[PDB]
Amino acid sequence: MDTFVLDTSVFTNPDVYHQFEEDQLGAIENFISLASHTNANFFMPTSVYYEFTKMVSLGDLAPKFELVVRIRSPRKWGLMVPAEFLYEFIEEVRYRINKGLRIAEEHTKEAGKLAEEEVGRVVNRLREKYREALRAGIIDSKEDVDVLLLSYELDAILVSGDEGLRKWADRVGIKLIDPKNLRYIMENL
Amino acid sequence: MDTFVLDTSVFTNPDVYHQFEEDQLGAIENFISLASHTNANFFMPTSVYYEFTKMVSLGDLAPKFELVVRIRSPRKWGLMVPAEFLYEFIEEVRYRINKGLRIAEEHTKEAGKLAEEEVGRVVNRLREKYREALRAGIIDSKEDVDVLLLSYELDAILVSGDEGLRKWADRVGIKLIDPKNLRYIMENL
Amino acid sequence: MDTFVLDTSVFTNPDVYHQFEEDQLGAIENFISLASHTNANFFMPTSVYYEFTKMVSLGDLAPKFELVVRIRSPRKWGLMVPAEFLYEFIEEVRYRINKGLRIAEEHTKEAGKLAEEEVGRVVNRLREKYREALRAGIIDSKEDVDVLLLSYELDAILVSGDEGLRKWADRVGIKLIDPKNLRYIMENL
Amino acid sequence: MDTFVLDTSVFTNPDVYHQFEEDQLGAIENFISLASHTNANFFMPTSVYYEFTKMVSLGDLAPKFELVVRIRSPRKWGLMVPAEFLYEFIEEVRYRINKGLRIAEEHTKEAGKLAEEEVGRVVNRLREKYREALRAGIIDSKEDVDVLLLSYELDAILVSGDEGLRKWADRVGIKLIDPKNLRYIMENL
Amino acid sequence: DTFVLDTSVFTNPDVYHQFEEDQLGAIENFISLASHTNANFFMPTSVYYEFTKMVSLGDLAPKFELVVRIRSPRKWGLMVPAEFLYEFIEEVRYRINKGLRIAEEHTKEAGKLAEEEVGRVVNRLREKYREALRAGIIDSKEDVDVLLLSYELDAILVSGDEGLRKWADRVGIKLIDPKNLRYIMENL
RNA sequence: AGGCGCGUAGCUCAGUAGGGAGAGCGCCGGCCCGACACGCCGGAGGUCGGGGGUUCAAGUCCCCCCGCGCCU
Ligand SMILES: [Mg+2]
Ligand SMILES: [Mg+2]
Ligand SMILES: [Mg+2]
Ligand SMILES: [Mg+2]
Repeated sequence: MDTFVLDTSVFTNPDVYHQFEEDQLGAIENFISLASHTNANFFMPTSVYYEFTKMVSLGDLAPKFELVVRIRSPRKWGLMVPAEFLYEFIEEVRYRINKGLRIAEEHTKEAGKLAEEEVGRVVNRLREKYREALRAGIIDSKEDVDVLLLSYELDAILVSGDEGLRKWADRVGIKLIDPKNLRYIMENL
Repeated sequence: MDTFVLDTSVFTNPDVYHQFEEDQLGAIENFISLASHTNANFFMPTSVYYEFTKMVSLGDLAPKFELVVRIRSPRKWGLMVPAEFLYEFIEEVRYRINKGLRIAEEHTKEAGKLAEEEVGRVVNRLREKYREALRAGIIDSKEDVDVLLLSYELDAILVSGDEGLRKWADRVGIKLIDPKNLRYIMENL
Repeated sequence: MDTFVLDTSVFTNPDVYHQFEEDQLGAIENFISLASHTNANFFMPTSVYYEFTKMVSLGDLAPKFELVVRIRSPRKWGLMVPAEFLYEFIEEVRYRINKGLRIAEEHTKEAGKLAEEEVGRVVNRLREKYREALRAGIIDSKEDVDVLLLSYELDAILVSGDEGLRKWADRVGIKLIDPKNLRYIMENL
Repeated sequence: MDTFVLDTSVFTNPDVYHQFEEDQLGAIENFISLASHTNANFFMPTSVYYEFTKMVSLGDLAPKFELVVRIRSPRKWGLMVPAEFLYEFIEEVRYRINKGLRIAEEHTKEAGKLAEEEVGRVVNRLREKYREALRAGIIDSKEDVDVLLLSYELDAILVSGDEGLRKWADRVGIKLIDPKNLRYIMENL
Repeated sequence: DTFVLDTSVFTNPDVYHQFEEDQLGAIENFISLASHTNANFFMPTSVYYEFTKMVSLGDLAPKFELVVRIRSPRKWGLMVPAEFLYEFIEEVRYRINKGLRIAEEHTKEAGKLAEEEVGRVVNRLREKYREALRAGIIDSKEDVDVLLLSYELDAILVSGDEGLRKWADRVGIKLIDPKNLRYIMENL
């Protein structure tokens, strides 16, 4: 009766998969072993599926995981989204673009007075700061769009460990859940 | 009747408005005089007009401009956009973000081998590279969305000296035009 | 009241445009002069316009052509075509694919017996046979699909000098016309 | 509850049926014996069954094969397809046709400087290159279209060793699964 | 699973040779087997009429109607695609032209023999007309009655004919092999 | 219907805990001879096949594309 759209952050972010076990290949295995007793459907987008399988390495786990989870792409030709989504997204992207320029300038001035020493450390700091400024708390990849559209079309409960995905998911129409509560709600059902 | 949607680039880009007259204000006056005798309608989004008035010294010409040209706002509440548009936009945004990160890394590495003096030239080059990498060939401001939605809603010919605006207007099916042929079109309509 | 989607062949095939004038750079001028008095709407796809302006040195006439004709791209995100248009198209392509392989083998055998000094004639014959066996009587380019969809969604009268496109336009229900009587139709409308 | 639409590649490709037994007849017999206990419905297009029976000699297997697998053709009279699918198919087909024409031109040149000796191996190389250039990675038959349409209509899990079929099925939103996992699914469901 | 029976199942010798080599024990064997298999057997009531006229069945009709079910398709609540009529019209026109050609050929061939061997010529014309206008196509209303009973019940059509399986495949209906009917019934 | 492997100077390759882009050869200067050469100083020689990603650092680690060969 209930459908759950899954994202790779469930099996990637440490804070969310610790419900089952304190190990990636143990938490995934425990999720597999008990999801077969749940009276619910599980759906994962196709793009995020191989994104997941290229991040984590599975042995005798891909067969069972494909058995319990139905991989399927959204039907991205009959789906429509409001024009207010585009406005907010483009304004947020423009706001975050200017912030990246400031960080780049600050790091190019900081490294401009070090005289060829510890420049690598400045680059390491710049990478983290720029990535956090540009790709944190927002939808950044087409995989997030795929998850959003699958949740929209299928009218399911989105289970995502991210933070920017939940914001836009609740923005459009999607019902969400706390990923820390998966092992309880999905066990009771 | 023929309806046109104007943009800032018509009076901003010199290559566009040189068909009227060499100087900006003279070209705008020529455009006003020609449009006062043309059997056609002209529109411009409210935010686009706001940025036009605060960028150009529109003195003694604002009354005539508001006379010939009608300033409107897109009705975003009753407008919907395809999902593939958002998909392509997000993919392009991610690609440009990666390009900007590469440019920032290159410029910070360059500035680390040049000591505390002459850093300003490196910063200026970093700005002129990052802005062109992240804002050329794509819709970046919320006024471009206003131009796109007003043209898509009024079924009007879009006039714009930009290149990303035309690129993303061909993606939705908006009638376009060459900005340098506008004058000859207005003298025969 | 009447919409006429145009194709490149109208200005490319000598027999089609001889109804206007004997020269390709004079027939277009006559068409623009006549279409300025016709009580009908004209349309050409964006890609078709790009291809037409690339194969013809449109100088001093492009403003006149854009004054009369409307350049617009189809909104293919909503249109649904029947599966029978795709099933009965895939078989034709596969049948033509096997024909090209036989032609290539025949020409390789024919070039292997002369063995010298005449490979150019064999190459030219292979080019012509391959082109006529895979690009004759069927829709091949993506511009033809653009014309088809623009005529379908606008419910317009297709005016194309092709035969491979006019045959598949009938398969959808598009009001086809004979391209050699465009001038008489325009002169009375 | 679950539905599986099979393709000929499941029993033809050695890398797929080796999970059953190292023998085509043995693999088919093992699949038939195992499918009699699983809680799933298997379907195959009629045009695909024709090709399957024309490539394998089934003795005492076809009566057993018809026991488990329900042969049925797609009901294509009421199955709309997206218009952008046709656009991608046309552009990719044109790309591959252009790629094969130059392959044929290269091979006729290579055979035109070798005399009447060793022409057969050149012809064989031309055949292999033409096949892999114009057929690999694309939908190239009406059997594949039947599998895709049947899977779309019944909302089933598409099983097929062909990768072009899966790649073009992902564009429509069909539940795709890895063929090599198929066996493990059957003893689990 | 539900099947749809036809006259050709019990009239064509190659079809009922699975049960017995006699068209009065094949039906008995089919009834005995169907009294054990877990399946539903349906046949249109317009098809059961032909099964009773062309075949004289006695002491077996009670068993048959006990183990088989008879119903007519509810054609008042059914729809047919519009391109079915196009294919049917084209095939009918082509077959009509072929039949006219055959009739002309058989008239010209007998116009040379004057009054001699006319009966054999007429018999040959009968056979040619039958095999050129009533083979490989739906011709009677008892064929549409089989097509619409499986289109509406989602059943596996069982028929020894060839013109039934050419148009049953054109509207997406399951198609069993008529010679294997005994085996699957044994396993179901 | 697929799986295995290779792409590094004028040619054929050695190249990895990621911390050089070189060589056996061809060979213009060189040594080497009264004398281009032999043993023997070395010029010159780059798309590490093309795009990206992760790292202070990529021929190396990770994905896509192109080309050349072996097994079904
Ligand atoms: Mg992701
Ligand atoms: Mg064309
Ligand atoms: Mg195939
Ligand atoms: Mg196939």
